[PDB]
Amino acid sequence: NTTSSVILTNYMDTQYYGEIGIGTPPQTFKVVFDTGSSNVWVPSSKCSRLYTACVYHKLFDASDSSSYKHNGTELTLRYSTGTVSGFLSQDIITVGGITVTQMFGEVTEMPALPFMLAEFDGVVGMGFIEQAIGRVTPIFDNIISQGVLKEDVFSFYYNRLGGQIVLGGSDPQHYEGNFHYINLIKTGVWQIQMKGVSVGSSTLLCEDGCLALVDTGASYISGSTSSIEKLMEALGAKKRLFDYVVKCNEGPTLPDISFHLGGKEYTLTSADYVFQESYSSKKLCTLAIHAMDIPPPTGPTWALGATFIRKFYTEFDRRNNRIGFALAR
Ligand SMILES: CCCCNC(=O)[C@H](C)C[C@H](O)[C@@H](N)C[C@@H](C)CNC(=O)c1ccccc1OCCCOC
Repeated sequence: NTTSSVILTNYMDTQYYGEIGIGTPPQTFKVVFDTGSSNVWVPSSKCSRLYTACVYHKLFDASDSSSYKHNGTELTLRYSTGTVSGFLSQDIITVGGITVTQMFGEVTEMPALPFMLAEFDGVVGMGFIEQAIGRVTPIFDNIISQGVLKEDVFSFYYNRLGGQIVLGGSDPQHYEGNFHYINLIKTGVWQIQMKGVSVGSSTLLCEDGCLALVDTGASYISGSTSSIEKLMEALGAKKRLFDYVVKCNEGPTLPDISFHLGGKEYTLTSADYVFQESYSSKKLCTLAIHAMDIPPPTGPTWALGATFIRKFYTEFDRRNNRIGFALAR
């Protein structure tokens, strides 16, 4: 009854990831600890060269590890941003301190957009067994089957060390006072119910309730293409191919937005959601909010990612199905 923790790296506020070690001797890999999926996956040595992705990433080759026993099931993972596909294997992942014998997919068809823009290599999901493709007991549920942790919970800090995950606890030197929690909606997904999105100080989006996937594996707040299309229109931002945008001098006047989450209002001012890489006019800055249409059944939902976890430290509490936000630091 212990509390370990993963130091995480921050790349440009859009990508936070960490280290695990698959295999004996350890084969390291950078991975994203994702609360919105539930598989572990690392590119394979079998990943044919044609995947511009696979050739440019660190990749697993069982060949070198005493403990790799194996199974060969094809599994196919349909993340909301692409698909990846490979078979799955057995061996040990040690995730920051804890070693466990895990099933992970070794991927192979691994599509360029977007895996070619990713500094990480794999993904370690931390969602419920309800969406483990292949219905395979997920890494968090194994740290807890050989249960060593203090509380069977974990929390994410994403810095503005790039950030940290704490297994079994909450480093209470990275937040200001007491998480307020929110019990779940479904069980099976880290999704909470959001009742009302506001800008300025009037509810403009989401008045008869909407859903919210809290997703550590996402860079920005995302919303369905309609709703973001109106969110931006009240912010006055402008579209430009990959993202809404507004010219850097107007930055500190774009109004604040407040996600009504559970009991209090999570307010994000423009310094929080705008990449003020220059307060000047003439260049025009990016907004950290994006349209994404997550498909049924998890979605259609807003998904609050890194733009949000960065202002609120987030504790995901398995034991009694609550997520709990507490102000940053
Ligand atoms: C079919 C199994 C998955 C079903 N669930 C889902 O698809 C979720 C709703 C979404 C999923 O959790 C995503 N969060 C997955 C995550 C790996 C998304 N990452 C990427 O798409 C990605 C790719 C390239 C570059 C960046 C990306 O995001 C990484 C952001 C990490 O910084 C925290």
